[PDB]
Amino acid sequence: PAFIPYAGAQFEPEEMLSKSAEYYQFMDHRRTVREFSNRAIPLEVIENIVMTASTAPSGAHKQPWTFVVVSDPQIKAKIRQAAEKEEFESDWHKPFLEIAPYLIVVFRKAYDVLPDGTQRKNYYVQESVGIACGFLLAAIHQAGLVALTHTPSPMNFLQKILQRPENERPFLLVPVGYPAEGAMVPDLQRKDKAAVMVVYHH
Amino acid sequence: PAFIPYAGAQFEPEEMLSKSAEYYQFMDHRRTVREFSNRAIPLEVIENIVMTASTAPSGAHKQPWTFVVVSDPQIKAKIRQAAEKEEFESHKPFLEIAPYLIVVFRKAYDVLPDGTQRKNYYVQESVGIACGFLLAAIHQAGLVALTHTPSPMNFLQKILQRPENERPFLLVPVGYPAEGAMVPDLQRKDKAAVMVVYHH
Ligand SMILES: Cc1cc2nc3c(=O)[nH]c(=O)nc-3n(C[C@H](O)[C@H](O)[C@H](O)COP(=O)(O)O)c2cc1C
Ligand SMILES: Cc1cc2nc3c(=O)[nH]c(=O)nc-3n(C[C@H](O)[C@H](O)[C@H](O)COP(=O)(O)O)c2cc1C
Repeated sequence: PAFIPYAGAQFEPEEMLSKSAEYYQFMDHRRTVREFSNRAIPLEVIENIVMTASTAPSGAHKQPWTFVVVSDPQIKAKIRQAAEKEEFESDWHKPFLEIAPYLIVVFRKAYDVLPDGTQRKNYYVQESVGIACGFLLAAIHQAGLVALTHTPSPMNFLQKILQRPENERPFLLVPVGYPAEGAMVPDLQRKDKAAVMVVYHH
Repeated sequence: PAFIPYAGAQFEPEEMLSKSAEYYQFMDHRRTVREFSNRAIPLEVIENIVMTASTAPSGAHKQPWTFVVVSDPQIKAKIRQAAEKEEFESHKPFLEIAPYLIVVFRKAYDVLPDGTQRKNYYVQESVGIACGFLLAAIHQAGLVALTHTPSPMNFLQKILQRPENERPFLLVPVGYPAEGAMVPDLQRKDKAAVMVVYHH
């Protein structure tokens, strides 16, 4: 139950504007990419990126998440086929799950498990893990990499093949890597502030 | 349905190591602050922060979120009261002190002009991610925040006058930190406790 003074670099309202403005333009350049280069990336980059995600706030500091980093070609092949076969039942074509150097499979912990077997339930897990995934993608973009935020599909396969315990569930599938040379993204337009931001003034 | 070549910077692995490490340590310095300063912040600062959050990915590009920014000391004080009464069942000065409350709402669905309801996809995680970008933007701006439960939901829904398709997702005061701002001496999990790596 110790305490420490907050060590945070703050800036005058002037420097806060350029910071917030420049950062918005930087993040606005981020786009979901679905065509990856199989170019190699040092694991330490991914480790830092995952670690950067783990710095996110969490309900009661539980940090109820497990980041399963996957570079093994055989596992990625298994996961791909499972994803294609599940989406095939209703593109379903998903070569990016094998071609991307790393699959970051995010799991959410509904509860922690202690040595004595008892279960200490976590709080606001969906929110906490979601925020961490936000930090993940923000870090991926900071590294100069691209990603494909993807549904954790199929959940049961991902659960087994990664051998994660029953307290955990797949939250998000995130292939990561360089973009392909001929990579293209859809000409999408993001909502303007009038459509997303309501303001109650004095 | 047009298409654009991806326009993004590429670094060598080493320049990636640097930036990935440089960004981790910067983000490690972020802490939940519960003691705020009443120092006024330009509305435009938080406008950028909210739009930064809005650049987040979303299921089917629906962007199912509404960021309700509250500076009105009167509504901030009413939100404070109801929050305390709710948490009383078993204390929140920051909800008034912080110059802004960013109440994030999630949209279960969109309502078309013809009154039809077009359902959204993976709203919880989409908005959660967006809230991640929000806190990243806040930290980038040298500001601090208190990620907080959206309680009570019915009250926040009513007083902020949001439609049925929306529900409170998170409440976050935003502002400068207090002078003698103390944070709990917490220690984050290490690589071993949160990261499982499958090599070849
Ligand atoms: C929770 C979530 C799940 C997603 N699942 C998929 C998916 O299964 N397949 C896919 O191609 N894209 C998926 N996406 C990516 C979105 O379609 C994409 O972010 C959206 O089209 C907007 O594009 P942008 O992120 O580049 O701005 C997902 C995004 C989110 C946030
Ligand atoms: C989804 C979510 C809900 C939270 N709700 C509260 C809350 O209701 N009250 C509070 O004091 N802190 C709340 N927090 C903040 C956490 O308690 C805090 O982030 C945690 O103690 C770890 O501290 P850190 O974020 O500085 O690393 C919440 C955080 C998250 C992610």
